[PDB]
Amino acid sequence: MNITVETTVAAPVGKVWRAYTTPEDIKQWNAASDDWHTTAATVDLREGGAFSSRMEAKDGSMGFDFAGTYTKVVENKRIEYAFGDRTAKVEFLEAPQGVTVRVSFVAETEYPVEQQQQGWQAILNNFKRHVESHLEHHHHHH
Repeated sequence: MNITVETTVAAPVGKVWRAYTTPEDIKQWNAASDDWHTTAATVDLREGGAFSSRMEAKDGSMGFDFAGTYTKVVENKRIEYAFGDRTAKVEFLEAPQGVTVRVSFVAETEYPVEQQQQGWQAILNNFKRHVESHLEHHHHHH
């Protein structure tokens, strides 16, 4: 069972790539909902590097650590990693309207597929907006 969740960000892949790899920005979007929030994020970007992001809920009970190893890293194109016993590949599809972040991951069948899918979809929605709100707009200057 493989779930594919995707969403198009109106920002260039150059920024999307770094927003998905920089721990400081990751902890800003690493949440399925506002009910969740990231306390800490350690991400080593390299083939053989590992990431561990701490997603905890503000309800006080729910909380877990999301850790995985980057087996294959293609800069500004595709991120193929294995998290625990599962594996997922994040592909950045370059569209004329922006970059479609396509995440195809292995999912259990004994677990509610919809729950897993919408969970990642919700995260993608948060990620999407974080990148699009990260787009600064001044009279150039910066």
